[PDB]
Amino acid sequence: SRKTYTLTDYLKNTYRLKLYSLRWISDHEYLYKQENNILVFNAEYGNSSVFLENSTFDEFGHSINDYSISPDGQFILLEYNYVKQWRHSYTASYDIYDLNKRQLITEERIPNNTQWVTWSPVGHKLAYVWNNDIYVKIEPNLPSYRITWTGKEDIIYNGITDWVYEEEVFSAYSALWWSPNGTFLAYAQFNDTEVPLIEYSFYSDESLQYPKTVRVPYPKAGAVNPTVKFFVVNTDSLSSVTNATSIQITAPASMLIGDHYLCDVTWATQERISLQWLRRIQNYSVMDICDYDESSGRWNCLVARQHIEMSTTGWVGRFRPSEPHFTLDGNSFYKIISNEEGYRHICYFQIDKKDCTFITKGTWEVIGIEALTSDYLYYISNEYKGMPGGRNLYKIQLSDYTKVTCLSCELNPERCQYYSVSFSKEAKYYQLRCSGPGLPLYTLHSSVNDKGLRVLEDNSALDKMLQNVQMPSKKLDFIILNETKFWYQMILPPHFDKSKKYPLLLDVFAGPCSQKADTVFRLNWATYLASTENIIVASFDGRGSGYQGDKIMHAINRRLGTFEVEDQIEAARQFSKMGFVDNKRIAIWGWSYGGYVTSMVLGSGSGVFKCGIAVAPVSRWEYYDSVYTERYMGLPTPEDNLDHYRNSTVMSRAENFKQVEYLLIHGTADDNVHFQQSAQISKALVDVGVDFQAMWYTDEDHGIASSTAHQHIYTHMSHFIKQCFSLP
Amino acid sequence: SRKTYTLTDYLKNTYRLKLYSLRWISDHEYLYKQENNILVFNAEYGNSSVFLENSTFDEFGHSINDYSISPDGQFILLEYNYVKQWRHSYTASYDIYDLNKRQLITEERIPNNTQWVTWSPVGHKLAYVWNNDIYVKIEPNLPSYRITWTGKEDIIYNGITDWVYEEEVFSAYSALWWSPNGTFLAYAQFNDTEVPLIEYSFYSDESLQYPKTVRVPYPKAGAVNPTVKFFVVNTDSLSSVTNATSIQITAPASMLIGDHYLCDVTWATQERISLQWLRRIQNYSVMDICDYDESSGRWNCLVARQHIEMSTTGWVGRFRPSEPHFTLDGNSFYKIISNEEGYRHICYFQIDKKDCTFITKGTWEVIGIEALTSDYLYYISNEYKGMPGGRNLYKIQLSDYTKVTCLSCELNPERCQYYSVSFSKEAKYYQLRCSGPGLPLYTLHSSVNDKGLRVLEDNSALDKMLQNVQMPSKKLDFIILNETKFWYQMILPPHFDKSKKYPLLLDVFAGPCSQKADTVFRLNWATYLASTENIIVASFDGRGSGYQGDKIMHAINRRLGTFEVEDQIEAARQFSKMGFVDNKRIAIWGWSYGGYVTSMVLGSGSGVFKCGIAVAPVSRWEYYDSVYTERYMGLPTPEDNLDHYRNSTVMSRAENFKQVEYLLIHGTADDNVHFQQSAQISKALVDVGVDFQAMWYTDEDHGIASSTAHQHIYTHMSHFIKQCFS
Ligand SMILES: *[C@@H]1O[C@H](CO)[C@@H](O[C@H]2O[C@H](CO)[C@@H](O[C@@H]3O[C@H](CO)[C@@H](O)[C@H](O)[C@@H]3O)[C@H](O)[C@H]2NC(C)=O)[C@H](O)[C@H]1NC(C)=O
Ligand SMILES: *[C@@H]1O[C@H](CO)[C@@H](O[C@H]2O[C@H](CO)[C@@H](O[C@H]3O[C@H](CO)[C@@H](O)[C@H](O)[C@@H]3O)[C@H](O)[C@H]2NC(C)=O)[C@H](O)[C@H]1NC(C)=O
Ligand SMILES: *[C@H]1O[C@H](CO)[C@@H](O[C@@H]2O[C@H](CO)[C@@H](O[C@@H]3O[C@H](CO)[C@@H](O)[C@H](O)[C@@H]3O)[C@H](O)[C@H]2NC(C)=O)[C@H](O)[C@H]1NC(C)=O
Ligand SMILES: *[C@@H]1O[C@H](CO[C@@H]2O[C@@H](C)[C@@H](O)[C@@H](O)[C@@H]2O)[C@@H](O[C@@H]2O[C@H](CO)[C@@H](O)[C@H](O)[C@H]2NC(C)=O)[C@H](O)[C@H]1NC(C)=O
Ligand SMILES: *[C@@H]1O[C@H](CO[C@@H]2O[C@@H](C)[C@@H](O)[C@@H](O)[C@@H]2O)[C@@H](O[C@@H]2O[C@H](CO)[C@@H](O)[C@H](O)[C@H]2NC(C)=O)[C@H](O)[C@H]1NC(C)=O
Ligand SMILES: *[C@H]1O[C@H](CO[C@@H]2O[C@@H](C)[C@@H](O)[C@@H](O)[C@@H]2O)[C@@H](O[C@@H]2O[C@H](CO)[C@@H](O)[C@H](O)[C@H]2NC(C)=O)[C@H](O)[C@H]1NC(C)=O
Ligand SMILES: *[C@@H]1O[C@H](CO)[C@@H](O[C@@H]2O[C@H](CO)[C@@H](O)[C@H](O)[C@H]2NC(C)=O)[C@H](O)[C@H]1NC(C)=O
Ligand SMILES: *[C@@H]1O[C@H](CO)[C@@H](O[C@@H]2O[C@H](CO)[C@@H](O)[C@H](O)[C@H]2NC(C)=O)[C@H](O)[C@H]1NC(C)=O
Ligand SMILES: *[C@H]1O[C@H](CO)[C@@H](O[C@@H]2O[C@H](CO)[C@@H](O)[C@H](O)[C@H]2NC(C)=O)[C@H](O)[C@H]1NC(C)=O
Ligand SMILES: *[C@H]1O[C@H](CO)[C@@H](O[C@@H]2O[C@H](CO)[C@@H](O)[C@H](O)[C@H]2NC(C)=O)[C@H](O)[C@H]1NC(C)=O
Ligand SMILES: *[C@H]1O[C@H](CO)[C@@H](O[C@H]2O[C@H](CO)[C@@H](O)[C@H](O)[C@H]2NC(C)=O)[C@H](O)[C@H]1NC(C)=O
Ligand SMILES: *[C@@H]1O[C@H](CO)[C@@H](O)[C@H](O)[C@H]1NC(C)=O
Ligand SMILES: *[C@@H]1O[C@H](CO)[C@@H](O)[C@H](O)[C@H]1NC(C)=O
Ligand SMILES: *[C@@H]1O[C@H](CO)[C@@H](O)[C@H](O)[C@H]1NC(C)=O
Repeated sequence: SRKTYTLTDYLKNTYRLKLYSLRWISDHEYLYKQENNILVFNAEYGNSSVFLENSTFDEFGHSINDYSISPDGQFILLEYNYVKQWRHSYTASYDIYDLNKRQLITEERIPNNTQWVTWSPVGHKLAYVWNNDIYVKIEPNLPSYRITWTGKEDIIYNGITDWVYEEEVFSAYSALWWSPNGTFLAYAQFNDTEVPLIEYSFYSDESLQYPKTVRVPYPKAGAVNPTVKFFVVNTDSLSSVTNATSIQITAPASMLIGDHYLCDVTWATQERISLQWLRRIQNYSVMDICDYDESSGRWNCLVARQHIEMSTTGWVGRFRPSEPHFTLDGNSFYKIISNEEGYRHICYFQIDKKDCTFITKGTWEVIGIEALTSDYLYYISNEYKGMPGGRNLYKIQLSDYTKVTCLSCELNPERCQYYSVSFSKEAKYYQLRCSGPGLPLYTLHSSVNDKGLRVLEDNSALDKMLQNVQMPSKKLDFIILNETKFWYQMILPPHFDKSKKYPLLLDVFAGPCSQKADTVFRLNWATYLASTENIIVASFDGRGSGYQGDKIMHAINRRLGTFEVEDQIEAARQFSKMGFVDNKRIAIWGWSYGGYVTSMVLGSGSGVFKCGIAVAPVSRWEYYDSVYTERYMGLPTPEDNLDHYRNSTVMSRAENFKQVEYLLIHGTADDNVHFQQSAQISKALVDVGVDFQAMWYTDEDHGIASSTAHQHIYTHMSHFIKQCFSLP
Repeated sequence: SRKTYTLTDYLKNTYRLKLYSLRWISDHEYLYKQENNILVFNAEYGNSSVFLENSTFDEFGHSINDYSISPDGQFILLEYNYVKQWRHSYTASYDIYDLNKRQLITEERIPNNTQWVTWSPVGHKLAYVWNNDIYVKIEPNLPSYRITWTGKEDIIYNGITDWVYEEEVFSAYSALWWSPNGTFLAYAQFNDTEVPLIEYSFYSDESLQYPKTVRVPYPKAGAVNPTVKFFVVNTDSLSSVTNATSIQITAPASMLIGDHYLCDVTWATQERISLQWLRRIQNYSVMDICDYDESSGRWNCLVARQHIEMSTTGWVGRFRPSEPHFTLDGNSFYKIISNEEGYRHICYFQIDKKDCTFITKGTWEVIGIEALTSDYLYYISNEYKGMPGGRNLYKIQLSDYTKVTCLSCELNPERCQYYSVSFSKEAKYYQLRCSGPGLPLYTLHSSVNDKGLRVLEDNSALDKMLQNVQMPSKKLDFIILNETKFWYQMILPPHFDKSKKYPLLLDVFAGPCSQKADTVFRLNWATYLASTENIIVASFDGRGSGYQGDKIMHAINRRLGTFEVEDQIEAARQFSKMGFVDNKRIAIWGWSYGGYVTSMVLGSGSGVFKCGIAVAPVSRWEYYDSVYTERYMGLPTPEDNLDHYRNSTVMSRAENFKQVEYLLIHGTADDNVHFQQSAQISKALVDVGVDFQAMWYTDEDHGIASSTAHQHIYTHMSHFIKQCFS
């Protein structure tokens, strides 16, 4: 008896992981939305109270997609008519509800199709973007103040990023930053005038007679990049001057010498802001620390306060320069950077001193700085057990770096080895989120002694259900190649028997700084394959992978499509040597970068793989965006790295595909890795007469995440894999 | 016992059908192009001479893909730098070789990127279109006369057709008609200003960093159509210091009242031109007959002299109203029209008489009028043996309609039941072109006594090769669908045994006035499927088929996606019970309209078909072009036919696809049946949770005819079919 974890179970989300989403409104309380009623909790005792009743907005005439209470808790921003755009961006309508009088504001309302809205960090001021222009509202019911007039569709962006800045630089749509108390409003401006447009059809609903053409300013490798400008305006002078001037903070000269980017902006104090810039050739980065000059009204950035951060073996940062964490007085800060041993650690900076002081160990890395107090600095790292795929919360004593404590390592070592954290406004409390290898466990803690106040969610319900199913196991481990260890993970079928030979599916990504082997617990396609189809699903983090030091991460610098690819092939060999793998049924599949690698492997001539599936794959780097691509590949010019750009394409290996069963899949509306990329792969396979399978997904983007589409692609892929392994 | 006809044989064109493409230059001679040269032949005796050896341009610096000899014989138009556009259209570079001096003309040459060129009908005058404007050269080496100045890319077309006129009306890129003696240059003008544009991406060569977007004025059902104007310019009058004057021929008022089309242009004499207009609602057309007036310089089209052709059961014409054949004095004419019973026959008209006189009749139809002499009217029909799928040349005595003679029926009955013809200028000689059921046979004859002069090409070489391969056979027969009989054909495997059970594949098209069951000999995919895979490939012509009368053809009027799909299923149903047909293994595939019908059948819930393949199918008529779609469906408005437009989509049948194995294929650069159509089919199947097989072909259009793609798609489809059949 006891059934297995079926494809339907996966697709219908029968076994759901319960979460405990919380939102800190103060240093002592947080909000917890219950799909109907949003109540506020007292961290100290856990007692609750309804903050906004379930029916408070019925008869609104619109479904509320999200709420956003202002800092002073006097107003709430109701978000509706949501319409996704790219990964983070989206458009929608907004209404402000006065809580002080249980009244909805019906005057000077925020425009329909607003692109972005943000409360000031204090009070209830509003700053929003509409038609690529920035507007500011001092009072919710009063007329807005326009800040920019240069806004222009697909050409000029004020307060919001263009496409590449959203996805690759800021991993965020917003391009404006309120100062801590809300006096100043800093924002960036992007000019995509000279940037080539990506164009693709969008079919929409059946009812559309003529397909629509989507055109998005998008710089492909080597193409013209958007240009950027930074401004700071004083919102306290809006109601006094009629057209408040936006002060521009330019340079650095070392940056203005050529193409560059604005990669980070964080306020240190009420009158101090830091700006990090990056050269197009991303091996050089510069941080400026500018102070408001009350006399000149301008913003000066002393060169003595300018910090250079470069890299000789690769690019700066994992995906971009590290973010700074200033001490309360804004005179010093903490930033993760790779030490002399190529390992990423926290080092302490003084704004006017160029040499920083490292405060963390060695053979492991700090993942991120989570909180800073007058006493300790809280951060997450993978030091525990020397497991690069594990994650824990530590705290180091600011006065004595030799004093480091792990607040999560021992809470429940068997069930929890991967943690994320969420502190209260002042770090008085913090929620710990354990995500594996056991079922997600959420707990609340007071920072005084790190005492565990209580368990917010332990997924006991789920646990009961899963004991009624032949669930698969997960093995996380390492192999040693060229005297260096490389981690991998396998999702073993129930009742694993090392004596039997199993068909293995190599789940891959292998992009720079990626990590596919961890302690995270997951209920996904692989879960079904192992549980029901008795298939071993493995992942391997080879050269180029991250969180293990630059020696490994920078291994593929300027050489994408090589080691990373070879290591996945070697991994299959290594897994075969373990004796429980069927040499005749080894498959491989990936998505995005995983698709690129899968494809490169499939067309490698290394007869290891029988079949493979590539989803939304990159086929040639000259087709992908500039920021991401050039970071690892440099420029596609003959004086730079053009040769390797051309030698690392998937099309150039078309002939080799005659010896493997291939399945190419791609959404036609993919704005990230354009359908074009697969379009050229199919065409190349056609030119050399190689048969293969294909599937396009109309109007789906890079995520192919529509409910029906999601279920269709996995259902389709299962058939392919089953057939390739002669199952069931 | 010998090899079979394999997929490679087909894809590689191992067994190639020989042809005899001649071009009549007079009433007595013709040109015969070859690989290394061009010869002139004497029809009377068969003797010939070398006109030029091509080696005349061994050092032209360009690869010529076509030659065009002035009717004069004095000049050769050399077409190179070919660049295909749509079905008939394309651009190209041109050079003119003066045969009198045997030298290339160096001055005033034709502009590169010329969209169209045509010699006048008699001398050596040239009319060409460049950048949407018309130009005329009176002498090959002389400066051109700018006829029009309004041309504008994608907006105004002078002398060439827009996408929809090229494809659905004139079946040609040309929109200019020289008068018989080359005095007048008639031409149409198209305004697409308000016509919506279909847009799609073209990826090009791997080296292209950014995909380019193709946009082309294309009216989908109910959209804003391009408007048209007609003009006539006297080429003997054009000055050089003055802009050429173009007289316009407008109306009819019964046409200007609403949307309409110019569907036919036919000169009657040196000074009389006829024009046929069709209302957007294609069940009413009017023919104007206009004569030039020297004193006023205008062209007058006397009312009363116009003829109305309308239909009450459907649309007018098979695809459009037929072309008129005017007598020598242009005072009368013959033209095919639908008689009272719905059959198409030849009707005799007097330019100023309202009713005409049918000179043919019966339950069969005249396919087309091929030649007219004071003595006879030569035409092709399917009267012989009552086989709608057969074609023979006949001649009817203009003095006594009782005397009709079949000129080809008996030449070789066993080998030939399908002919086409090519008469000399004045119909003194004619070339018969047999295309089935046996190997193609080309013969030359003389009209005086209908003597079989000589055999031009008998495909004897090919016949010797095929005798060494196990070729399949073809059975043409019919079934009775309550009262009426409907024809079908089956490509049968070698050594067919009615005792053995074979898998059947229903090859379908079934569009209005289509014919898939005929006596033509074909070397195609089905040949391989039957020859090598022993698969019976059938085809059926049900309600909607052509060449059998309006009762059959107009049955699907305003009702596409109904009777023709149901009948396709009825047929399959009866084939399955035949005994030598494995009812558990019946497939179905088609292209374009066939794709649509295949998809409609597969989503009908018949349970008759196991699997099916749809290539570049139409999914919903609102996505197809206006001229074709509207002709049968009317307008997609609630006052008209919107309801049926909505009830006849493929997506509406998604849920039914769960019971079958479907393969969807479509070229991404399809300008005809937009990739959009299959994108909407896949999306609807996904939304209903139906798994299917798919395959796109980047940068391939409606023909998916690039050499590699052609091979790939058939290779892909073959695997799919045998997989389904095993
Ligand atoms: C609030 O102040 C803004 C800062 O100057 C002002 O910016 C714009 O000012 C003018 C007006 O649109 C723009 O146009 C200029 O026109 C001259 C004359 O043709 C050109 O020589 C010049 O190159 C430019 O085109 C400016 O481009 C623009 N300046 C900036 C920095 O944005 C706002 O218009 C103003 N708002 C209001 C309502 O007055
Ligand atoms: C091709 O066909 C066009 C109409 O489809 C001709 O044009 C005419 O039609 C437009 C409206 O569609 C009229 O108005 C235009 O101008 C006004 C003001 O600039 C705009 O508000 C409006 O939207 C249109 O853009 C024009 O008045 C009318 N043209 C003329 C000259 O009156 C066009 O002329 C025709 N070309 C040829 C060579 O036939
Ligand atoms: C962002 O970048 C674009 C350039 O990519 C800026 O456009 C450029 O603006 C200048 C204004 O100094 C234009 O110059 C002007 O040209 C006209 C002739 O067209 C001339 O008469 C004027 O004297 C002046 O020289 C320039 O043409 C234009 N270039 C392009 C490519 O459009 C744009 O202004 C910038 N936008 C913002 C808000 O920063
Ligand atoms: C949560 O409940 C407290 C009540 O605290 C009580 O006293 C503690 C010692 C402990 O025994 C708790 O379990 C008891 O419930 C509320 O605190 C009140 O807050 C208001 C201001 O909002 C303050 O003026 C009162 O003095 C507080 N009451 C007490 C007894 O000190 C708190 O507001 C509750 N919050 C929610 C969200 O329900
Ligand atoms: C084709 O042949 C004729 C001549 O053929 C001969 O004469 C016939 C009348 C008949 O008796 C045949 O058996 C003979 O073989 C050519 O006629 C000549 O044409 C040229 C002009 O082209 C003219 O100068 C001559 O006077 C004609 N002579 C005759 C006999 O009429 C004809 O030109 C040949 N055509 C080709 C394409 O070679
Ligand atoms: C049609 O073009 C050809 C080729 O010209 C080249 O391609 C064109 C598309 C355009 O980009 C030109 O600038 C290119 O030079 C013309 O033929 C000549 O070709 C020779 C080289 O073979 C070149 O030196 C000449 O400049 C070209 N043009 C002339 C008139 O000399 C051709 O002439 C063009 N059509 C006509 C009739 O002018
Ligand atoms: C013939 O007509 C054309 C178009 O009307 C004339 O060419 C235009 O002349 C005007 C006035 O000089 C220019 O602004 C245009 O640029 C010209 N070209 C076009 C396409 O409009 C031409 O001059 C006329 N020729 C004569 C002698 O009447
Ligand atoms: C030509 O087609 C038109 C439009 O389809 C026919 O007119 C319509 O006929 C129907 C009767 O079935 C009426 O309900 C409509 O009101 C008529 N008007 C229109 C334009 O919709 C017309 O009868 C046809 N002509 C012929 C000769 O059959
Ligand atoms: C927070 O904003 C500024 C940050 O410096 C605070 O200081 C005032 O800043 C303005 C600049 O526009 C100066 O002109 C004033 O003189 C500053 N005030 C003082 C104390 O000198 C400001 O006080 C803060 N505002 C709020 C609302 O907290
Ligand atoms: C071809 O046709 C044109 C027009 O029909 C002929 O031109 C006419 O010739 C007569 C002389 O018999 C004149 O009276 C007319 O004025 C001409 N009409 C026009 C508009 O040109 C032309 O001569 C014919 N070509 C030949 C050589 O027969
Ligand atoms: C970061 O990498 C770039 C690679 O372009 C280096 O750029 C230049 O300097 C190299 C050696 O100093 C040369 O080998 C490169 O050719 C040159 N770049 C170009 C386009 O010619 C840069 O020095 C590196 N930065 C550091 C400090 O290592
Ligand atoms: C937003 O759009 C709706 C519907 O068109 C309209 O009723 C409403 O007034 C609009 N609100 C604003 C802020 O324009
Ligand atoms: C040794 O090199 C790398 C490690 O440096 C290892 O992954 C690889 O498999 C070995 N051989 C080669 C040439 O890749
Ligand atoms: C007659 O045949 C047609 C098509 O062959 C079919 O649709 C119909 O049901 C049959 N009987 C009647 C009464 O129409």
